[PDB]
Parts: sequence; C-alpha cells; structure tokens
Amino acid sequence: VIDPSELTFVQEIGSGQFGLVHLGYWLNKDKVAIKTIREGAMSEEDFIEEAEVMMKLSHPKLVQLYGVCLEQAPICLVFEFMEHGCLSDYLRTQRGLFAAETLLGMCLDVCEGMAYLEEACVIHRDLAARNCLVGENQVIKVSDFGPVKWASPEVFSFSRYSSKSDVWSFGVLMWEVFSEGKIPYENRSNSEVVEDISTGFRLYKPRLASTHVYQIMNHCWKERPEDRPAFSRLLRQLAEIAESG
Repeated sequence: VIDPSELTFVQEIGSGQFGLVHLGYWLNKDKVAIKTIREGAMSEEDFIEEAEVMMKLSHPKLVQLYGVCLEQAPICLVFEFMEHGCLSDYLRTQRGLFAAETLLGMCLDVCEGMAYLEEACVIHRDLAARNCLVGENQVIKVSDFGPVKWASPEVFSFSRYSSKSDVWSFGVLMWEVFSEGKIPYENRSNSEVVEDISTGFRLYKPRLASTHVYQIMNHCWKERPEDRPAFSRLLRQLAEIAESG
C-alpha cells in the first residue's frame, strides 16, 4: 500500500540517523507519524525488505503502518500517530499519577505485543520504554521493531540475540514502568554494569512493583536464556498477578 506525497509534514518529533520522524497527516483524515530515512542511511533494499516484514506483522499491541512512500524524495514510513509520545516519555512526566494496576496494565500490553512477535520468530533487538508508544488511553504498543543496560548476558559477551534476550530486556522495561521512567543503573558504566550483573546483582525492586511483579522481573533476569519464561508464558503469569496482587 504505497503512498505518494499525500502527506502534510507538520512537525519534527524525533531524530537520529536513520531518519527524522514527523507529525503529519495523510489526506487530512489521518494524523500519522512519518519516519523518513536520510541519504546513505539505509540500502533502498534494506529498508524495502524491512517495510515489508513490518507490514506482515500485525497485532493490536503493535503500532500500525499506513503504507510507505517510495515515490521518492526522502523515502518514508507512514505509521498511525500514537497520541501520547513514547512510553518512557509518558512515565516520567505524569510520575506518581499511575496506579500499580495501571503500570502492570502497561506491561501486559507490551507483553502481548511481544508474545505475538515471539511467535512470529521476530526478535526485538532493542526492547525498551523509549521504543514503546502510549496512545488511545494508556494503550501501549511496541514500535521501532523490524544499550548494554537492557542487554542480556549472551548479548553483552556474544552479541547473541534470541527472543529470550528480549524477555531479559522486557524485564528491564518492566522496571522502567514500575520505577515510572527511571534510568536503570543510572550511576554506572557499561564496562561496569556488566560487572554487577555477571556477579548476580539485579535492578532493585521499585516501590510500585509488588513482590510478585518483582519475581517476574527476576525471572526475566535469569542468567540462562532457557531459564527465562517465554513471552507467551510471561503474558499469563502477568495476567494472574494483575487479578488481585
């Protein structure tokens, strides 16, 4: 579903090389989020092959795409606009106004999206609050799909992603949620965090995280991938907890 320049570029809402992201409208009828490329930031094939798989993956917890603009000029990806910025950005401002029941709620949203990706054999080599979007009333969807603080050991040492690496990361995302946007291992070096984790240290339990929620974060933080719960398992454990405590 390719798009010719039927887009209106309103504002810039996030950069880095691999494109800028603009707030925009498609035919007016639709407030979209447009991610442009650059120039030599991605093979035409590299992005094409990427936009396809992204349009192949769909779940109510993954951010939706409207189509792509290859009809030239900085090539781009038209997403549906998520009305509340990224998660990390939402958790920080708005701190304190969350109910634990609401924070957990947010984790299940990302969990659901991840169980779907997991089953889709997709690995999110960068699952964090900063890559999560808040929209239609707290509803959280995971984007930027298709940072040693969020890395599992097999990523630290062997750059060995998997889907379990994700779970590990998810554990830290969960931490950011319950900490309400806090920087995990803030006062520490990447060549230092790797130290604390390897010895068995783990992110402390945030006040809003119940001991039961903390148990699951620590299950995502097991050293052995095969000792980590698959997202499909993670989703149900979080569903049970959510119902009560």
